[PDB]
Amino acid sequence: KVFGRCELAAAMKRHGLDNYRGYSLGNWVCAAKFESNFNTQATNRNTDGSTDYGILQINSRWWCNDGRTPGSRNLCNIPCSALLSSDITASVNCAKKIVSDGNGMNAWVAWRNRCKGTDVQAWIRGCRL
Ligand SMILES: [Cl-]
Ligand SMILES: [Cl-]
Ligand SMILES: [Cl-]
Ligand SMILES: [Cl-]
Ligand SMILES: [Cl-]
Ligand SMILES: [Cl-]
Ligand SMILES: [Cl-]
Ligand code: NA
Repeated sequence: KVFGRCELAAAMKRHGLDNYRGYSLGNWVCAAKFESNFNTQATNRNTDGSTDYGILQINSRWWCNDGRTPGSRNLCNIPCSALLSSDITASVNCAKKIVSDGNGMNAWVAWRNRCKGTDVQAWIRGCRL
Protein backbone atom coordinates (compact mmCIF):
# COMPACT_ATOMS: atom_id res chain seq x y z
CA LYS A 1 0.00 0.00 0.00
CA VAL A 2 1.23 3.54 -0.80
CA PHE A 3 -0.08 5.83 1.95
CA GLY A 4 -0.95 9.44 1.58
CA ARG A 5 0.97 11.79 3.89
CA CYS A 6 -2.04 12.70 6.13
CA GLU A 7 -3.42 9.12 5.91
CA LEU A 8 -0.12 7.77 7.30
CA ALA A 9 0.06 10.52 9.98
CA ALA A 10 -3.43 9.46 11.14
CA ALA A 11 -2.56 5.72 11.14
CA MET A 12 0.68 6.33 13.09
CA LYS A 13 -1.22 8.47 15.62
CA ARG A 14 -3.92 5.78 16.05
CA HIS A 15 -1.09 3.24 16.75
CA GLY A 16 0.51 5.48 19.44
CA LEU A 17 3.63 6.84 17.68
CA ASP A 18 2.90 10.61 18.23
CA ASN A 19 5.46 11.73 20.85
CA TYR A 20 6.59 8.08 21.39
CA ARG A 21 9.97 8.30 23.25
CA GLY A 22 9.53 12.11 22.77
CA TYR A 23 9.47 12.04 18.93
CA SER A 24 6.63 14.15 17.49
CA LEU A 25 4.47 12.66 14.72
CA GLY A 26 6.24 14.73 12.00
CA ASN A 27 9.53 12.92 12.81
CA TRP A 28 7.89 9.53 12.07
CA VAL A 29 6.18 10.81 8.87
CA CYS A 30 9.46 12.37 7.63
CA ALA A 31 11.39 9.13 8.36
CA ALA A 32 8.75 7.09 6.43
CA LYS A 33 8.84 9.50 3.46
CA PHE A 34 12.60 9.16 3.00
CA GLU A 35 12.88 5.45 3.95
CA SER A 36 10.02 4.12 1.71
CA ASN A 37 8.16 7.04 -0.04
CA PHE A 38 5.26 5.80 2.14
CA ASN A 39 5.19 2.35 0.36
CA THR A 40 4.63 -0.56 2.78
CA GLN A 41 6.09 -2.97 0.16
CA ALA A 42 9.55 -1.23 -0.02
CA THR A 43 12.56 -3.59 0.31
CA ASN A 44 16.26 -2.83 -0.06
CA ARG A 45 19.27 -5.23 0.14
CA ASN A 46 22.34 -4.09 2.15
CA THR A 47 25.96 -5.02 1.14
CA ASP A 48 26.20 -7.22 4.34
CA GLY A 49 23.35 -9.43 2.93
CA SER A 50 20.68 -8.09 5.36
CA THR A 51 17.45 -6.57 3.92
CA ASP A 52 15.38 -3.56 4.99
CA TYR A 53 11.56 -4.01 4.96
CA GLY A 54 8.48 -1.80 4.84
CA ILE A 55 7.52 1.79 5.45
CA LEU A 56 10.33 2.30 8.05
CA GLN A 57 12.92 0.03 6.31
CA ILE A 58 13.51 -2.20 9.38
CA ASN A 59 16.60 -4.39 8.99
CA SER A 60 16.78 -8.22 9.19
CA ARG A 61 20.25 -8.10 10.88
CA TRP A 62 18.52 -7.40 14.26
CA TRP A 63 14.76 -6.99 14.11
CA CYS A 64 12.93 -9.57 11.94
CA ASN A 65 13.44 -13.07 10.50
CA ASP A 66 13.75 -13.52 6.69
CA GLY A 67 15.71 -16.85 6.90
CA ARG A 68 18.56 -15.47 4.68
CA THR A 69 20.54 -13.22 7.07
CA PRO A 70 23.17 -15.45 8.75
CA GLY A 71 23.94 -14.88 12.45
CA SER A 72 21.10 -12.31 12.64
CA ARG A 73 18.60 -11.79 15.44
CA ASN A 74 14.79 -11.39 15.36
CA LEU A 75 14.28 -8.99 18.27
CA CYS A 76 10.68 -7.97 17.14
CA ASN A 77 9.79 -11.73 16.91
CA ILE A 78 8.14 -11.41 13.47
CA PRO A 79 8.78 -12.61 9.93
CA CYS A 80 10.16 -9.68 7.91
CA SER A 81 7.17 -10.19 5.50
CA ALA A 82 4.85 -8.84 8.28
CA LEU A 83 6.59 -5.46 7.78
CA LEU A 84 5.22 -5.26 4.17
CA SER A 85 1.49 -5.45 5.17
CA SER A 86 -1.09 -2.73 4.27
CA ASP A 87 -1.70 -2.87 8.08
CA ILE A 88 1.19 -0.93 9.71
CA THR A 89 0.72 -2.50 13.21
CA ALA A 90 3.79 -4.83 12.93
CA SER A 91 6.02 -1.98 11.58
CA VAL A 92 4.85 0.42 14.33
CA ASN A 93 5.23 -2.14 17.17
CA CYS A 94 8.76 -3.03 15.93
CA ALA A 95 9.72 0.68 15.50
CA LYS A 96 8.72 1.29 19.17
CA LYS A 97 11.31 -1.38 20.20
CA ILE A 98 13.99 0.11 17.90
CA VAL A 99 13.55 3.72 19.10
CA SER A 100 13.71 2.45 22.74
CA ASP A 101 17.12 0.73 22.03
CA GLY A 102 19.37 3.66 23.16
CA ASN A 103 20.10 5.87 20.04
CA GLY A 104 16.47 7.01 19.55
CA MET A 105 15.59 7.78 15.94
CA ASN A 106 19.32 7.94 14.92
CA ALA A 107 18.79 4.18 14.24
CA TRP A 108 17.24 5.40 10.97
CA VAL A 109 20.12 6.88 8.95
CA ALA A 110 17.64 8.72 6.59
CA TRP A 111 16.02 10.37 9.67
CA ARG A 112 19.43 11.53 10.94
CA ASN A 113 20.53 12.84 7.53
CA ARG A 114 17.22 14.26 6.18
CA CYS A 115 14.79 14.85 9.10
CA LYS A 116 16.76 15.56 12.28
CA GLY A 117 16.81 19.28 13.14
CA THR A 118 14.47 20.26 10.25
CA ASP A 119 10.93 21.67 10.46
CA VAL A 120 9.32 18.18 10.75
CA GLN A 121 5.93 19.63 11.78
CA ALA A 122 5.57 20.53 8.04
CA TRP A 123 4.97 16.78 7.42
CA ILE A 124 1.68 16.87 9.39
CA ARG A 125 0.63 20.46 8.37
CA GLY A 126 -2.98 20.60 7.13
CA CYS A 127 -3.86 17.09 8.34
CA ARG A 128 -7.09 16.33 10.27
CA LEU A 129 -5.58 14.48 13.32
CL1 LIG B 1 4.51 13.76 0.48
CL1 LIG C 1 5.62 17.21 14.43
CL1 LIG D 1 18.23 -15.59 9.09
CL1 LIG E 1 16.42 -13.19 18.33
CL1 LIG F 1 9.65 -16.06 10.92
CL1 LIG G 1 -2.77 0.60 9.17
CL1 LIG H 1 16.04 10.20 22.23
NA1 NA I 1 17.04 -11.70 11.37
